[PDB]
Amino acid sequence: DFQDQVAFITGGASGAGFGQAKVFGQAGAKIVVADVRAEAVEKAVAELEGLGITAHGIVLDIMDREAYARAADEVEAVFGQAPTLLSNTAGVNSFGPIEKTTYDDFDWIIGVNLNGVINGMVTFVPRMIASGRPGHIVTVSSLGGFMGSALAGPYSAAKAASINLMEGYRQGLEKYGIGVSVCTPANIHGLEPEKLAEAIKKGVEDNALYIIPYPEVREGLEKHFQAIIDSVAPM
Amino acid sequence: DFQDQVAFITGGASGAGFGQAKVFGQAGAKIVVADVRAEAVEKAVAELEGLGITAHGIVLDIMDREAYARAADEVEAVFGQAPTLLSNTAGVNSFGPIEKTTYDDFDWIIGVNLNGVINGMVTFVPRMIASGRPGHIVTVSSLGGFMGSALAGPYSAAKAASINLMEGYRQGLEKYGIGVSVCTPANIHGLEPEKLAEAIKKGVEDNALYIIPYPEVREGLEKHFQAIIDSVAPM
Repeated sequence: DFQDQVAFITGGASGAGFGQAKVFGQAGAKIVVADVRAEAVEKAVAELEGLGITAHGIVLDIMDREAYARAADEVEAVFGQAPTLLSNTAGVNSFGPIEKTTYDDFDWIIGVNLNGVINGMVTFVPRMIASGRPGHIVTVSSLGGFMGSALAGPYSAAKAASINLMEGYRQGLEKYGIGVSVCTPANIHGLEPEKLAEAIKKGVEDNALYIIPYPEVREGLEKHFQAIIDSVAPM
Repeated sequence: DFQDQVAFITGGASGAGFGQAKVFGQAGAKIVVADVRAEAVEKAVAELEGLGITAHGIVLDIMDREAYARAADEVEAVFGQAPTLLSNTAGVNSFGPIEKTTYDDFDWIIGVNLNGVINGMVTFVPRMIASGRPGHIVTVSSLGGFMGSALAGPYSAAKAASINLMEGYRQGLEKYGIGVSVCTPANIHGLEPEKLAEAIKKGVEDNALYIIPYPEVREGLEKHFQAIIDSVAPM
């Protein structure tokens, strides 16, 4: 079903990224695990190979644009083609009062959660297009991207951008047979990494723009959106 | 009504920024015009002084964090206090296919429309808090911040973040008597800079979170938001 697909997953050495490596892997995909923790990568790929998944490990900080370019080249060297599935899953956060936020807080958190995914998009989109093969791109953002917050301020803002940015690329890339989705998990008991992974794979199959496997958030989301609509000036 | 308020306006040498300088100025506010075009600043302040507004000009690229800090100091030197009104209005854009976007496109556009306003917030928020005076903060974002697009991709994403970020700071700063608003103009015939300026001043008075003086967009916004709500997994 995903046989002879190549999937490039950031933050794939853990959590939702690893879950995706596993779930896509079990469907037949060749996996590239891109993560910044060299030790965790090593482990993650051993464990994937243990499961009969063909998997390559790339230690990478997605905030480094030129290494991200080396990786992309590396992927073509190893598997003989650019990825046909890109997953921007790597994320980081830290909690505290939004007024107390510092430049380093911003650079780190905006860095991983927004600039990282831009780097992902700029690196791979032209290669995926030049391949002339169908493809797909998923970004795991966050429910916080739909609503700013006083304790996860920088994180929420970056996620709001990555959601909006995926909305854009969906429109741009449809003409290339490349679908685009954004997953917004509820991280504000809690959906397991493999359960979320299966939701994402389903969304990829369905070519869904939004992947929101949390029936419980609907009320809150409707409320937040109505508050905006109510703000529109009459008449 | 705004007498003995000090207002710091980015991109105030033109368009919606200048409109605000004028409208706040005519209400009694002392104005700081912060803009990157030294010539346009000079002109803008001459024209404000011509109108009986006390106005100071600061040539500034809001992407420079340390100059933004020099400015803030400069403001306290000139008017003897930190601003009691911050307006992050400076913006830039360029149109083209989102897949063709380049790093320089991203750095410039994310730079002004998001990083600029972060720099604005980090610089002034502590000073405004330390003043122990009531205050207010407005960011002029965009309607595109509510919905990603294939031709204004980077711009829309940055604006989505600045909206979300203001949502956050509103919550954080309420306990400090500092209100926060975000204005989202429809720039996707068109509302005049002074008309938008008056809408913003009203929103500041009303302490409104959202300032959306465009009755016509309501249908589209409701539609976009419903599409998201419809994506939430049953049950």
